[PDB]
Amino acid sequence: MELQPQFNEFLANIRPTDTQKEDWKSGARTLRERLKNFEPLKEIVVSTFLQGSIRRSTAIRPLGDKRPDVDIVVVTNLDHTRMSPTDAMDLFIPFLEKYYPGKWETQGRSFGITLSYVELDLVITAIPESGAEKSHLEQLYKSESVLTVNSLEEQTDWRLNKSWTPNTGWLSESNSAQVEDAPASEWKAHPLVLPDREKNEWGRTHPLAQIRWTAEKNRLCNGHYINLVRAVKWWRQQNSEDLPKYPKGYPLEHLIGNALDNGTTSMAQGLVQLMDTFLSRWAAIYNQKSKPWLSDHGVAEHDVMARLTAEDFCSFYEGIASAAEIARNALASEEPQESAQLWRQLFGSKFPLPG
Ligand code: NA
Repeated sequence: MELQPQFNEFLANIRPTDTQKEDWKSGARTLRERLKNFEPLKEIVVSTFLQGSIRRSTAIRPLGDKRPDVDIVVVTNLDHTRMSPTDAMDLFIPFLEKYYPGKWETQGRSFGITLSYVELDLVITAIPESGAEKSHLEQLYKSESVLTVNSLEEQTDWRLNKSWTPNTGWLSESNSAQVEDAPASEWKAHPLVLPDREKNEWGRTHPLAQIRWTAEKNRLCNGHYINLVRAVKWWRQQNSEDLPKYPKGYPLEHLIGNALDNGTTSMAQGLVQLMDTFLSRWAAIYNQKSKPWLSDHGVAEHDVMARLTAEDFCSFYEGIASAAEIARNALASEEPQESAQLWRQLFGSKFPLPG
């Protein structure tokens, strides 16, 4: 059976709690506000925005001593062609030393700030364009759709468009018309550049395209996509000893989004469909003992699975193959208790029994 109320309760159980949601909101709010008002950086800092699984509403509740994490991307106007990545990153060391002494560390492509209630990542980026194209891109990056403080789940009406404005419950004759994503010719081939200290160069990154694709795929799947990502992450967590360390995080989310068809009608149907499609689509790659290439949504030349090994991918494929038999039999069951017991064999005790 589909057991839609049971899946709703399960999802409520595996989402980040209200306390954790407020914690990441508070942390990001404070960090961005202190960045905004820091005089030594007001010339280079164009804007800031949120990225990460919590921003995309594809994150599950942290377990035990782990804390929620969000990334604050800092869009600057630095010239990446005339400044080394390390210099651009070190421009932000006085800020961290003033506001987060003893709690920040330098990482490969960002800074990591560790608070007791949240973990923050400060991502310094630059705009490669110049002139009118840079002006239009800055118009986009200063819009309310980019600056938003709400997660994807909290704003169904969100689009990647500089004309989009948030809605607080009610609005009528003013503007009840839904805007759409800006045409791809305005952003798709315009990624930001990001310092890489271990490679010592500026690489391309396009978080806005990733967020936009996530939101559109959730709309095309009637809001089931982010919840399916969460459910699969929870399944992986409950069976971590039987699964390889990777894929996890965004590569796992990307695999899920690739496997899932549009038009999903329920969580159970979506799970079975995405698992069957994953198994048939990558059966040849798996038999080759290889791994698939899957391009990043914003940088087509980047492979999301670049760091995944073929061995880990094939181990994960076998894990999905074992989970898919349980999922198919759970969906096919016509008894509520049997169906819920199979769903619980997949997901654990956070999935409830009807009675
Ligand atoms: Na798909």
